[PDB]
Amino acid sequence: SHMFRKLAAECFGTFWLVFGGCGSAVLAAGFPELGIGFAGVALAFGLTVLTMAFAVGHISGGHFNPAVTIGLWAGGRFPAKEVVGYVIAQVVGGIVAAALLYLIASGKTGFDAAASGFASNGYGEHSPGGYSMLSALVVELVLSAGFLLVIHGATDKFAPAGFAPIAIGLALTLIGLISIPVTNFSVNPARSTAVAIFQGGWALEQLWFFWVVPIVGGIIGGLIYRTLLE
Amino acid sequence: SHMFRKLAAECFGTFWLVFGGCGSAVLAAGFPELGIGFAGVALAFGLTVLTMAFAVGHISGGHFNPAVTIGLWAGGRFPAKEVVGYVIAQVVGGIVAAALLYLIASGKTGFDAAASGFASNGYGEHSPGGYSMLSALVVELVLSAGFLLVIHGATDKFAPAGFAPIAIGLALTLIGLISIPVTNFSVNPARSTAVAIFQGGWALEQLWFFWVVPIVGGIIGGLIYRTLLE
Amino acid sequence: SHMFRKLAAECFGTFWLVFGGCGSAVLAAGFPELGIGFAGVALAFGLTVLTMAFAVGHISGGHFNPAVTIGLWAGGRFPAKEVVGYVIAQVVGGIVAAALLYLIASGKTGFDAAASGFASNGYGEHSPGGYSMLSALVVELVLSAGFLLVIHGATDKFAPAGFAPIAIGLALTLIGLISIPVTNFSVNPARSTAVAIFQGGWALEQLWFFWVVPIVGGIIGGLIYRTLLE
Amino acid sequence: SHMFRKLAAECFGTFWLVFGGCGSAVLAAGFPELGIGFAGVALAFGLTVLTMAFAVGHISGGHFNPAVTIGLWAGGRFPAKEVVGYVIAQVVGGIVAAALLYLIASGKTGFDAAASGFASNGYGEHSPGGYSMLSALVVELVLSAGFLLVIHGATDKFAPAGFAPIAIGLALTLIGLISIPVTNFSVNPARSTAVAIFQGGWALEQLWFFWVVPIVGGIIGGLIYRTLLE
Ligand SMILES: CCCCCCCCO[C@@H]1O[C@H](CO)[C@@H](O)[C@H](O)[C@H]1O
Ligand SMILES: CCCCCCCCO[C@@H]1O[C@H](CO)[C@@H](O)[C@H](O)[C@H]1O
Ligand SMILES: CCCCCCCCO[C@@H]1O[C@H](CO)[C@@H](O)[C@H](O)[C@H]1O
Ligand SMILES: CCCCCCCCO[C@@H]1O[C@H](CO)[C@@H](O)[C@H](O)[C@H]1O
Ligand SMILES: CCCCCCCCO[C@@H]1O[C@H](CO)[C@@H](O)[C@H](O)[C@H]1O
Ligand SMILES: CCCCCCCCO[C@@H]1O[C@H](CO)[C@@H](O)[C@H](O)[C@H]1O
Ligand SMILES: CCCCCCCCO[C@@H]1O[C@H](CO)[C@@H](O)[C@H](O)[C@H]1O
Ligand SMILES: CCCCCCCCO[C@@H]1O[C@H](CO)[C@@H](O)[C@H](O)[C@H]1O
Ligand SMILES: CCCCCCCCO[C@@H]1O[C@H](CO)[C@@H](O)[C@H](O)[C@H]1O
Ligand SMILES: CCCCCCCCO[C@@H]1O[C@H](CO)[C@@H](O)[C@H](O)[C@H]1O
Ligand SMILES: CCCCCCCCO[C@@H]1O[C@H](CO)[C@@H](O)[C@H](O)[C@H]1O
Ligand SMILES: CCCCCCCCO[C@@H]1O[C@H](CO)[C@@H](O)[C@H](O)[C@H]1O
Repeated sequence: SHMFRKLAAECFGTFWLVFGGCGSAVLAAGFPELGIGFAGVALAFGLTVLTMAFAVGHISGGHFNPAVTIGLWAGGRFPAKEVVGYVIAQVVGGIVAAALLYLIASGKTGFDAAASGFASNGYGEHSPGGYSMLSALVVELVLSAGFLLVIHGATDKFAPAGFAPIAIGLALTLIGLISIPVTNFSVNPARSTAVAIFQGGWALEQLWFFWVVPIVGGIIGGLIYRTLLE
Repeated sequence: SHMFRKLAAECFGTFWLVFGGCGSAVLAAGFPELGIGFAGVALAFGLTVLTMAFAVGHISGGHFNPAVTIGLWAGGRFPAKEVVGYVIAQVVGGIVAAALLYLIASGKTGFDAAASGFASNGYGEHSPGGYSMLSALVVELVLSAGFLLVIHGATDKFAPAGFAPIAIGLALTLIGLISIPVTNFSVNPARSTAVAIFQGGWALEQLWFFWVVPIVGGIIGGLIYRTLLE
Repeated sequence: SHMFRKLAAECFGTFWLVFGGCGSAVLAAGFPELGIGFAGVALAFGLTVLTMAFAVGHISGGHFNPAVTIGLWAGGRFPAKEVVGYVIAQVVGGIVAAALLYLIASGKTGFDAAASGFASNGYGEHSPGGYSMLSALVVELVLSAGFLLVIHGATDKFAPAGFAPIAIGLALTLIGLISIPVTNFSVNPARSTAVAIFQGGWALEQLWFFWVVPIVGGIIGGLIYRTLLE
Repeated sequence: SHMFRKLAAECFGTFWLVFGGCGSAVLAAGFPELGIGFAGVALAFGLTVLTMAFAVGHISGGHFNPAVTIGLWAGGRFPAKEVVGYVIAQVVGGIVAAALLYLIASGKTGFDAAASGFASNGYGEHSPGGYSMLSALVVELVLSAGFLLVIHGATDKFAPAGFAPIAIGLALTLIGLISIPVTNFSVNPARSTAVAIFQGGWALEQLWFFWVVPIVGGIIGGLIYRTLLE
């Protein structure tokens, strides 16, 4: 390969994840009477990873998420020296998606990124269901770890080949089905950053949480698989 | 093979796509209280491609969509000389499905293709959610491109064999989960043409949009995979 | 094998299909506020076939449906001399499921098989959405044929191995997403017979329709694949 | 392997099953207007098994359920001498998940495990839909058996390799789509025990039912496959 091809793969991948997951949230989740709800948004997120893990996993590894890249580092599956590049690529790709999404959302009368939240992640006063900071920590930490345990397990040498995109993408949908009401569903700092920039207020103030927690969580997940299961 | 067998495969395939996707929209999406919604219609579309990509992909390649055929051309995966045949086959198959659908829908009191839209694609005044022409362009262009990037990636030499119908069909569902509110969900000019003919007014007047945009989009998608990822 | 093992497989399979599909309809579809709707029932039907096609397909072929058995006969994939046995096994298995379902449904105050329809298939006055006999014919005929075209295609020599239960089971879900409002969703005479016996009135009077149409449809589907695609 | 690695795999697996299935029920099922419903909870349960069967099935066998372990024993697929260890591991993992879930749920004003039921399984007066003890028996018994018949079938020597997590996990979703209204959906004594401890009243009093029935059911399922199908 070239590192170029993979960075491009991680960029387009993460663009897809934010464009489709958050796009479904901003455009479709709450459409009157026929809209897709939390379940639909959780399905869309998972499908973005399933579809691009099959399309470009064989190029980059198909992370699309800085907590994945860093957790694969910690699990001994990914070299330290490529981490930063992946993370930049992921972040940039997400930003470009959020931008196009914002443009799309603006073509409907009454749109307002700041007031609606633009699908940004938050806790306490900004949890969709009114959950505390501690509820948000526990849920992003466990779900992050489990996501990474699934990613390690499903790509294990002895895991039957080819199925990983289904396991990994459906694991993200599951995570969505649990967590939207607590944090508006992250486990991914590039996904949180992308839309926080356009929400423009509280989302930027809590954004640090959705860097630290999902990463510590993904590190833990990696360490669990490597030291206890592999 | 014979070119006959494949054209038949592309025809039946596209018939299935319109009969099931648009059929679910016209018959089931809005059924009171128990109807399937946008999420259900997005699932049905994706399943039509998943199921016929597994059934007849090994015959024709399983495009079922003129933007797919033309994007595979641009991506260097499909010969120029078979394009037109595929596109005619796709269009004809879709028309026959729309016709049977119209017959089916007419067996219920109060049906009216023109007033309900017969699941036709539109923008501005005819976007289901009131989105502008520019919102519609950006969304059909990005989603078209991404669809084709997924189709190229998932059928890459190095993509694990056999899984492509799942990636491709679920990618279409994802696209549905995002876009119904903006354009009533196209990325497919045969799907747009099929029902526009029976809607019979505005749908025919905007039909040109849902030829040009999804194609330019599918070309871009192909060019991205070929020049930057493959 | 023994013919015993396969008949048992076809019996348990069809029991599963009726117990889960119709069970989900009678127990869960319309539960206030949280019930699963037409989409949920369509998913359950498809999952019964996906799960038992993986569990016992390698024994019997995994038909679970007299229109499948007879359409595989017509498509040249299944010997005439085993048809009747399969069909009896399928019918018996469905009846035993309907019976247990009726017992389960009766443990809730107010249950009434005859008035609710017990998820029976009907047309005209007994179509859930008020569709005519002709709308019901066209929809059961097309969907039956397509189901059988998918079953033939997905189990073709050149179809990648192992995936057929996913294609076939998801094809049934798709069929459910389209057709519930027209006929309450059949494409399967054992599924129609099972519950008609407990509905006990109109369902028995229209039951003949849901033998003839799905079969003619499944025959057509088989003939299409064999003569035009294979 | 080490028995350690597998017990860890069964523990984390079952933790995932309770954290995600019951978590989705307690956090997301009934969220106003956008919540995921019974269908969403049934999807989440199934996805927990699909995702961890792919991640750790190759280590432990991926049971995550004492009725699975004991039914595989009865079906001649799993040695008597490892049963108890698995069952303890499963139970412990579920308890730790219920505990974290309770902590998470408590960060929202008005939460109350005892009054809401904390997603506990019950019958009669504690069936979500008002079903009798007999309705609950028949449904947990049939669904348990079928679950185990699917698990045996899908992991049969002659079942195509690698697909079992999809069959098994989707079988659990199906089971969820049928049974929530009757028993709040068990077929798993560790899943019932986990949350009963935090519900703290009636759930503990009926907990015995959701040990005995799912086990007798899973034994029957195993015996059916071994003696009649294999
Ligand atoms: C990988 C490159 C992106 C790094 C993520 C940026 C983390 C943002 O951190 C945020 O920014 C502000 C800093 O003054 C604080 O006010 C906020 O409370 C905090 O959320
Ligand atoms: C990779 C890009 C990361 C961007 C992180 C920027 C952190 C923004 O920080 C935010 O700045 C805003 C005004 O400029 C204010 O509304 C907030 O109070 C402040 O926390
Ligand atoms: C990687 C992005 C920054 C992570 C720093 C870890 C510790 C930060 O700690 C937090 O920083 C917040 C934002 O400024 C403060 O508002 C909080 O009081 C503080 O607890
Ligand atoms: C592949 C064969 C089908 C070609 C697609 C036809 C494109 C239709 O183009 C349409 O038709 C009219 C032309 O006068 C215009 O009035 C409409 O505004 C335009 O949508
Ligand atoms: C492959 C078949 C493509 C059919 C495209 C036909 C373009 C139709 O064009 C339409 O004709 C209608 C009346 O005849 C009018 O209602 C519209 O104003 C006009 O744009
Ligand atoms: C392939 C089908 C036609 C594509 C032509 C590309 C440029 C068309 O351009 C458009 O044509 C519309 C329909 O007539 C006009 O109404 C619009 O003003 C015009 O912008
Ligand atoms: C495979 C064995 C089962 C055969 C299916 C039975 C078809 C039932 O046929 C039915 O029965 C009655 C016959 O007098 C008629 O009154 C009904 O209108 C007709 O639906
Ligand atoms: C395999 C079993 C098939 C059973 C088909 C039986 C056909 C029943 O036929 C029905 O009998 C009922 C009363 O007995 C009446 O309500 C109906 O008018 C009559 O059509
Ligand atoms: C396989 C089950 C019977 C199929 C017979 C095919 C032709 C039946 O024909 C139909 O029979 C109905 C039921 O008696 C009558 O009520 C209808 O008038 C008649 O059209
Ligand atoms: C594998 C280790 C856990 C065993 C499961 C415990 C079964 C609980 O059994 C319960 O406990 C009480 C006993 O006095 C009774 O009052 C309850 O009615 C009964 O549900
Ligand atoms: C593996 C752990 C299994 C725990 C099973 C414990 C059985 C509890 O039993 C319950 O005790 C409660 C008060 O302590 C009472 O509310 C109930 O009446 C009683 O049945
Ligand atoms: C494995 C957990 C205990 C299973 C014992 C099987 C028979 C129990 O039997 C039941 O025990 C209940 C709980 O105490 C009583 O309340 C019921 O009356 C009794 O029928």
